[PDB]
Amino acid sequence: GPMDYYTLLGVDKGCSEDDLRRAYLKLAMKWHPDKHVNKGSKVEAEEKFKNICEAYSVLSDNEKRVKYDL
Repeated sequence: GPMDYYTLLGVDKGCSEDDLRRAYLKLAMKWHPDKHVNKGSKVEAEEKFKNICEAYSVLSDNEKRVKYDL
């Protein structure tokens, strides 16, 4: 299973959908492929960006979020 999605995004389990979006934008920008494409951090960032997008894709969906919380 995944490392916890909330912790990855730096949010608490009871945060709002807008909190999730703000955290996603901040962290996705940190690891954005357009920043890392010519650096040795390309691989690190690819993995982190992927996991950030996965965390947001689950937690931003009301039903998938409640299922994750079970």
